[PDB]
Amino acid sequence: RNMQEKGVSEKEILEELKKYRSLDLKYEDGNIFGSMCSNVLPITRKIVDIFLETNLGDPGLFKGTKLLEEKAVALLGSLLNNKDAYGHIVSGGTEANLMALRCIKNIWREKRRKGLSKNEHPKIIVPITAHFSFEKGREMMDLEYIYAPIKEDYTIDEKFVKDAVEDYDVDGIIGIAGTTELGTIDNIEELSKIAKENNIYIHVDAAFGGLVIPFLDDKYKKKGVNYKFDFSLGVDSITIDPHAMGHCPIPSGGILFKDIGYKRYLDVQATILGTRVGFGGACTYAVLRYLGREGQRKIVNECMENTLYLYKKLKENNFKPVIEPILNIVAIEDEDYKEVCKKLRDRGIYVSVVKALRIVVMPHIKREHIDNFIEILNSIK
Amino acid sequence: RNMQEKGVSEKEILEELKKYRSLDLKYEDGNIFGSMCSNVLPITRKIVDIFLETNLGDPGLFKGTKLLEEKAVALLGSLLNNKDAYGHIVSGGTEANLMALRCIKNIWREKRRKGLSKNEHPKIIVPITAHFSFEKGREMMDLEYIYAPIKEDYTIDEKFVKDAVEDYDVDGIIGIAGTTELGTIDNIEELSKIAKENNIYIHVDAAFGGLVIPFLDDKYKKKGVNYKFDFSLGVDSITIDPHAMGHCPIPSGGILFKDIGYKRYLDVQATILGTRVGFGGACTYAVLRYLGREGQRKIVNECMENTLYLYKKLKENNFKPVIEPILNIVAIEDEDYKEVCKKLRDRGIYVSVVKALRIVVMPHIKREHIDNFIEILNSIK
Ligand SMILES: Cc1ncc(COP(=O)(O)O)c(C=O)c1O
Ligand SMILES: Cc1ncc(COP(=O)(O)O)c(C=O)c1O
Ligand SMILES: [N+]
Ligand SMILES: [N+]
Repeated sequence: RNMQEKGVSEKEILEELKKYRSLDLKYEDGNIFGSMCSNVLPITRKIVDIFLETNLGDPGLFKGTKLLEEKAVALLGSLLNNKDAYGHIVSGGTEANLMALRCIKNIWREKRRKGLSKNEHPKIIVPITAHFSFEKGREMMDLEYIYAPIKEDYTIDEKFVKDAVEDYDVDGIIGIAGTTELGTIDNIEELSKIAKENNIYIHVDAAFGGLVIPFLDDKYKKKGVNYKFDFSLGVDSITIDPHAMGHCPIPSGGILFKDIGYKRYLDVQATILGTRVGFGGACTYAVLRYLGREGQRKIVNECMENTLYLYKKLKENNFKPVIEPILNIVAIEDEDYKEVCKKLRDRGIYVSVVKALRIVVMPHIKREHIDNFIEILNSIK
Repeated sequence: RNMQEKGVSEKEILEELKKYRSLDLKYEDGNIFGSMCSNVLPITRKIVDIFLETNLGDPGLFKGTKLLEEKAVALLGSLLNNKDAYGHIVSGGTEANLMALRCIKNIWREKRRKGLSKNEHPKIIVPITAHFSFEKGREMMDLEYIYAPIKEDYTIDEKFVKDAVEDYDVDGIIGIAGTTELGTIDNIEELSKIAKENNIYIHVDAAFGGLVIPFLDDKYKKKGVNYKFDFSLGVDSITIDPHAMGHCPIPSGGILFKDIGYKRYLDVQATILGTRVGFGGACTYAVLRYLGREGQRKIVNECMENTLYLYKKLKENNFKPVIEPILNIVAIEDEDYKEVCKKLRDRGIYVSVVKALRIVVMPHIKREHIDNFIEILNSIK
């Protein structure tokens, strides 16, 4: 516990660390059911080693690692239908969302300096399903949120947004492509039309869904759900995280803006962090190149196959999924959800907690794990 | 540049990445003279591999990695004379400073809710030598800074601070233990007395110096410079970064608060980031344990030996250091500093840019590199 005068040997400290690591869960062990992280693609371990001693906070010293960040951003942009995107491979979806909020706020500041806004703080429409990073941004940056309600399918009420934009002077709209709790997809196409018609910035949070939705086989797509979310809709920015469904090591988050014109509104380097990893960009570029669309499609639809297997097994055992799954996320309605979560923990099953248990069917979740999960859950009931 | 349907082999993508890495500089090659990062302790590469698939954003899944973060914080706290510190191993000094600012701001908010502050925004005294992360915080969080001037020795003017605290209602004071440009140490002892006597929060930015100052041999300490900066002075928080002079891989920053009572003012998890590495805490704990005070002392004073060698060689060659060095940082006065920096770049010497060139004598800078540097600089002149 205290700092010591004398050092210890490598063998002593590594065996201590391994003892602590043995207290952790591991993704591959059939314990973790409620996380949007998973095992990294094995090749990334080598890449992390190669790029460990780089720093994208000083890109003039690491020109190649900086180029690889630009290439990673370009590949994500291509996936999102935008060959001119301006962006960064940042620390995660939180920093990405915070940077989009900073941009929204600085567009507002410029208006305020010209007398073109009656808002004393940026006014941003945010669905109540938004990830907590949006609350961190509100709290830090003194934003005013207009919380948008959700419809029966748990997607943002587009008519509310349109009415609010008519009633109020609005500085930004947030839409979510893959909500944290349920994996639902807001109607970005309609939100983007509202935004374009009213000259309002729109940010899409695709932290999770951005690397799932473009790869979904048709049999997993649902009638009447719109899967369009990217720059083909003319949106201003998109968060999309390789360390979620991109199989990249933390920290690998992504923020893309429609073009380089947005960079000036990130002025105070454009990232929140200063000193920052170079291996995230290298891993993001390398994994997307190594897999190609074919390899990512295979992984995404394997997860969707296991998601629909879990959904089927749940109904067969008389459990009530909140919704038919859209992405590789299923939630189980339960009034005793807190106690059931604890009882599951006691038996080696870690879900997250909507009066529901959330299951994220990442690539580490296999059929045998779902079978084991159902068996344990029945026993609890 | 575009996303492709077909993937590529591991050999193809690794050889592409290695070609980009070959465009980077490497710390050990005698090129990088102006960075506060350096080579990591080799043992950390193994630790990164062991802890790569952990996430301190979900510490209930990684109990051992979470304990190692707590142990890392405790070892830093012990080094800083505080066995009860509450803190986190975060992404860097920027996030650490931003968290201290959030705490300052939320203490102010509570006062505002009670009518105990006439300030419409937190008012914080910040020396003009402060790192740019403080500007990021100001810009995001709408802080009001009272910029404190520096004295002839480039440390904060304590009389200005005292006068300002008498004149104004002040919500926070920043002092720097190891300035970014010159490595100077503010008079934290006096600033802490002012702060305590007036019930003002004081944050110490020891991002760089926190892992240098406690290890300085007496022959490097200068008469009349006060080296006291830590919790023995009763300060409220300290930033201290293992990925600077702790030889830990990015991301390994540190933020410590005086006790657990500060955690409530970080409420909106207490970090800015969500999903976040677990290997920083493991590396921080392991490196401090592996080295002990003896091993870190050896490294710090080796750097100081090379710093004073560089200082001596500069004067012998008629160059004008800005100051006699305090930490392992020397700056060279030069009116043509921009052009000289570019000419140095062209010859393989990368310094940073006070009309001066900044040299940070990290552990990768050896005597032969300083000799080579002086030779090249003379030739330019
Ligand atoms: C929709 C969404 N956005 C953003 C985030 C934040 O991502 P991170 O934890 O990488 O900061 C989350 C994390 O899962 C999320 O679900
Ligand atoms: C004094 C000081 N504080 C904070 C920082 C920010 O640290 P980071 O780049 O790790 O965010 C710097 C970086 O060197 C610094 O010099
Ligand atoms: N998680
Ligand atoms: N640097």
